[PDB]
Amino acid sequence: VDAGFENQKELTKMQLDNQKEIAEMQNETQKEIAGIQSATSRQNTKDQVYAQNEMLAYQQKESTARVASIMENTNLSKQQQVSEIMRQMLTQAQTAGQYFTNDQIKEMTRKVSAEVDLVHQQTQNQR
Amino acid sequence: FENQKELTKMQLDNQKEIAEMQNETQKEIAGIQSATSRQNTKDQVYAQNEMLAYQQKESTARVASIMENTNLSKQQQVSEIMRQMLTQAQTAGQYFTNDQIKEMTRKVSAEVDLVHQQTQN
Amino acid sequence: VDAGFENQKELTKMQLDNQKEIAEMQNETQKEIAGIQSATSRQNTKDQVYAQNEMLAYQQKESTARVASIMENTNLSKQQQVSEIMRQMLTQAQTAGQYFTNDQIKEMTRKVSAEVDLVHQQTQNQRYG
Amino acid sequence: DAGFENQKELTKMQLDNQKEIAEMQNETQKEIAGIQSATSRQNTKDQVYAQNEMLAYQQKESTARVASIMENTNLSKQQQVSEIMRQMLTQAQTAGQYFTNDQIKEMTRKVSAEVDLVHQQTQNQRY
Amino acid sequence: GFENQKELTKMQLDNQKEIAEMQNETQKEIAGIQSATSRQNTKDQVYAQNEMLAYQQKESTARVASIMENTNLSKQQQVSEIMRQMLTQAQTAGQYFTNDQIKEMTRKVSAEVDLVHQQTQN
Amino acid sequence: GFENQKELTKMQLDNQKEIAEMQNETQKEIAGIQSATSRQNTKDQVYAQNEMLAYQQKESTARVASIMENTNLSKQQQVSEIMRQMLTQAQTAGQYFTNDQIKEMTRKVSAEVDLVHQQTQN
Amino acid sequence: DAGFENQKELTKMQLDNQKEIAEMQNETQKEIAGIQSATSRQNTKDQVYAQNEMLAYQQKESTARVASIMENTNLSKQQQVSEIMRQMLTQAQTAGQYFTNDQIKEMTRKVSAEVDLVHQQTQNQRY
Amino acid sequence: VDAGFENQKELTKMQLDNQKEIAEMQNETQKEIAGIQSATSRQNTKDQVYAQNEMLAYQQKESTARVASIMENTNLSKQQQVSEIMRQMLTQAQTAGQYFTNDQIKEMTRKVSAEVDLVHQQTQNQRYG
Amino acid sequence: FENQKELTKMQLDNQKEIAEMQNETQKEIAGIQSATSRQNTKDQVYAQNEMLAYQQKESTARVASIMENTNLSKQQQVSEIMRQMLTQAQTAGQYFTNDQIKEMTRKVSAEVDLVHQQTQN
Amino acid sequence: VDAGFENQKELTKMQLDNQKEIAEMQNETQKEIAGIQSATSRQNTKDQVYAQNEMLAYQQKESTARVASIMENTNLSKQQQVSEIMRQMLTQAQTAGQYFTNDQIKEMTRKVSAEVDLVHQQTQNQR
Repeated sequence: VDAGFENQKELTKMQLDNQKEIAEMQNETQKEIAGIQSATSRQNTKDQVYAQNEMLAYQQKESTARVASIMENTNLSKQQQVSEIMRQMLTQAQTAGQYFTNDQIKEMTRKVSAEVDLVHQQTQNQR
Repeated sequence: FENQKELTKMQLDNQKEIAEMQNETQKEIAGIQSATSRQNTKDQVYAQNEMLAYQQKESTARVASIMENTNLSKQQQVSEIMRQMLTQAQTAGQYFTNDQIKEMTRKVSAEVDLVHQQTQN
Repeated sequence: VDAGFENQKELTKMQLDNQKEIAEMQNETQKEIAGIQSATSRQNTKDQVYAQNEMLAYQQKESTARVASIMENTNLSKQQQVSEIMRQMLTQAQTAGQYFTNDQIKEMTRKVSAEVDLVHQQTQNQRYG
Repeated sequence: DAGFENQKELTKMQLDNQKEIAEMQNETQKEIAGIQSATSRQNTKDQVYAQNEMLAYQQKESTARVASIMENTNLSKQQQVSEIMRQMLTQAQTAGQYFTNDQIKEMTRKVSAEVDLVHQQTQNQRY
Repeated sequence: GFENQKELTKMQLDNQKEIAEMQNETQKEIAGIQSATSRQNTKDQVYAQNEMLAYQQKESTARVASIMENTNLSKQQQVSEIMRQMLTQAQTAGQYFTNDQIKEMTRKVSAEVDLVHQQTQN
Repeated sequence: GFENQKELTKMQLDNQKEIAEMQNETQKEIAGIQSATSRQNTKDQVYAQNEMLAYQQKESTARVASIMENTNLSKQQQVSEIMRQMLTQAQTAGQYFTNDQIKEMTRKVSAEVDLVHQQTQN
Repeated sequence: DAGFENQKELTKMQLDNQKEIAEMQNETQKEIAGIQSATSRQNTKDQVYAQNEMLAYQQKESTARVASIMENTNLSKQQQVSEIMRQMLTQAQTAGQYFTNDQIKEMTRKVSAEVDLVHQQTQNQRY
Repeated sequence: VDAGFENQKELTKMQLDNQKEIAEMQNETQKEIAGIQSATSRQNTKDQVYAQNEMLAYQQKESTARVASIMENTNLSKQQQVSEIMRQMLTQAQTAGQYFTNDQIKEMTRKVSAEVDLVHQQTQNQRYG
Repeated sequence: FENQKELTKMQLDNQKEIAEMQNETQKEIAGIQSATSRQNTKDQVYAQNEMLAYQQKESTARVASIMENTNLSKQQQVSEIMRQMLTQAQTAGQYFTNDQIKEMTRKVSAEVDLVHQQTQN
Repeated sequence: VDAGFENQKELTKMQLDNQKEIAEMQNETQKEIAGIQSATSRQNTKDQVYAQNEMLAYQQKESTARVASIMENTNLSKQQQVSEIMRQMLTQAQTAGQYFTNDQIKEMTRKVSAEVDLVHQQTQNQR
């Protein structure tokens, strides 16, 4: 029952328990630090995303409103196409009319010239 | 066995004291780093956060305006329909006008002959 | 009071205090480095956000101005809707008018035609006399 | 050698202490990693939340825009036809304007002649 | 003899510290290098935004004055829409009275057709 | 005796390795955790862009067809500008001839003034 | 104790070796840091080059835009005045349209009466 | 061949090879971890650039279409310049015409005035008879 | 003194061999990291690089168009000047027309009296 | 001249030179690695900035062109303001004219009514 070696087995035990307690303290410190880091990272993220989340409800209502308006633009476009077709038909009638008006202009020109000769001869005859 | 246990105990109490103050320093430094991170983040998001409310009431105003454009568009669709009908009537009228133009041309021609023969006299 | 133990307690203390003073100087170096780092990071961020913070007030009064203009656009749009409705009624009246006018055009054509016959007649009477 | 058993035993105390220390350091590293992972996942979800929430709105607005764009295309085609009709009306009208230029000149001669007649009348009535 | 334990030990202990001192000094100089670098990078990075700030501000002020004038114009356009609504109502009533006139004038043209015909028939 | 040096040494040597083995295994598990996390973050991040891709593509295709029709319309508008240039030249010559007519018609109105006056004077 | 001098000397060999090693490791850390610094500076300059080169262009374009914006403001004021003038023209025209409505009705009575006259003429000429 | 040296050469080799095999296993762990990291980073980036690469071809034909439209806008703008020049000439002719027309307006005013006198005269002659 | 120097020499040759293969591994791992960084960067800049040329010829087209807008604007300034002059002439004409409107009103009034007295007869 | 201690001073020297050579090898390795990192970082940066630099010359010419166009818009705006003033004056003249036209419309209405009475009495008198 060796007293000197039991003494060595008290010394050694003191050293190893010192080592272990230290290792635990360092581990506790590291976990504590990671907790601080994680909480800071989370708080930074929440702070960053605040703006975009609030804006979010507003952006959704604007988009829904825009959809209704865009669909009405699509309908206006369909009506405008119908209007274009009708107006094409009016333009075709007006084109034919301008040609007939052209023929008439020439006839009216001959008439004016003849009236010129008439007024000339009246003027001679009064003179 | 007491003096040697004591040489030991001083070695270990030192070791432990170094480790405590090392850990202490590590926690301090993370404290500084956290405080700096939080503060930078705040200063960064300051502007977007300050613009929030302006952007919101501007968006709401825009919603009201867009809805009024939707209403104007519906009225315009109706107007296109009214104008479609007016245009059909005007096209038929242009065709009748075409015939009138031709009769009027014959009339003008005939008036030319009668001016002519008026001019001898 | 045995010489060995006390003299190697001396020897041991020399080492324990050298390692403690080494560790203290190390910690001091760590905290200083961290201070320099933090100050750098802060000054960086301030320098980064200067412009956006500066533009803030301008952006706000411009936004408020735009709101007033948008609301007036809304009001104008309402007035235009009323104008569209009145103009629809005018157009409807004008369409009916164009139809009545179409019939008038045909009657006038008949008239011109009859006047042509009259002019030919006058011409022929002039020739005949 | 029942004696060296003792020297071995202190040594066994030393190795076991070493490994339970190492194992606790390992479990610590693992726990830290898991904290960091949960934090990173949470940050990401908080970050992508807004864009994910706008998705459906953006898609339905895009579908509305596609329909409108296609109707604009149809209108563009009708307008091309209208431009063509109108090129022809313009052609007819240019020809008419040239015939009208000749008519303007003849009508001017007529007005001139009427001036001569009115002058003669005035002269006859004055003396 | 022991005193020379106390010389060897000192030599070891002090070499330890002088080494640690050189190492700390190195750490600090490296940090200073990195800090200076980081600060200068930031200056280089923010130069352009800072130099554009004043232009952006005065442009924003100009835009504000313009936006306010557009607001005033919109109010004037609203009043104009109102005046024009009244003109359009009056024109609609005018078109209805005109519709009746068109019908009477047609009747007149028809009767004139009969007159011209009868004048040629005799 | 020495053989038991060769037992103590082995016990130390093998404890060394079993410790190193537990440590490597820990390293690998940590890396796997980080990798999985990183990959899943990326999936979460790219979800929306990926889900919008198809809408963006078909919208782009629609826009292309529309842009091409605008190009065709622009060509038609150019031709229209040309036709209208010719009409405008003709109208300018017409305005010059009309200018002369205006002067003659004024002379006529003046003479008619003298006629009406002389008719009232007697 | 000229003997322990020897034991000291091996020890001196050991400390000096330790420090020249440490010093070379230090100079190495410094050199690495300087490489990293020059690299970071170069990257930054290469990065900001484009924006710095666009600066002057953006500024002069902004000055041009300011001048244009201010002229738009002046035009807006003139247009406000034009809207006002035109409100008044429109007012005058609305009043005119009401007087014209009464005129339209009287002219209709006249046309009607002329129809009665033409009819009577036709009747007299027919029988 | 002395027992001490050889037996502690044995003892020493046990340690040197334990530390070499420890280091080898460590390196192996390092390289594996690095492989996993690299594969993760690559797969991440691919996953990140998928969309932009997908949109590439669409963006290119849209850009080419826009180029054709812009060039046609350029051509149209040239035609509009020519139209502006012709219309300037028409406007100049119309301005001269408005001035001649102004004088005609004044002469017509004089005429109406004279006609008023004539109508009063006719009225008075009707009363007088 | 040879056997002990040899126990030593084996210890140190081991030490050195571990260090060589440790360094070797470090260089290998940096090789992997570099290759991964270069490859990611390439894949990242692929799209912007592929769009480069399209963006350039589109920009050039835009330059030509903008320059034509500048020319059209100059012509429009001239047109505004022509229209300014036409407008002044039209305003003077409107004033002369105003006087004519008033004479024509007096004339119409006088014609009213003469219609009246024509109606007894 | 102690041979055994000179022997210790050959052993020790071998150990310390081993240590030093190793430290140098590790340093050389670390510098090599930093060289690899720096070159990769530089190549990544150049690759990244390629696009924006090329674009840069094109962006500068577009901006210069835009400046010329914006300045011409400013000039057009000044002319349009002059045009607005002239048109205000025309609108004022036209407003006065519409009022005079209003008075005339009333007079014309009285005249038409009187012509109605006249045509009525002619129709009675032919009957």
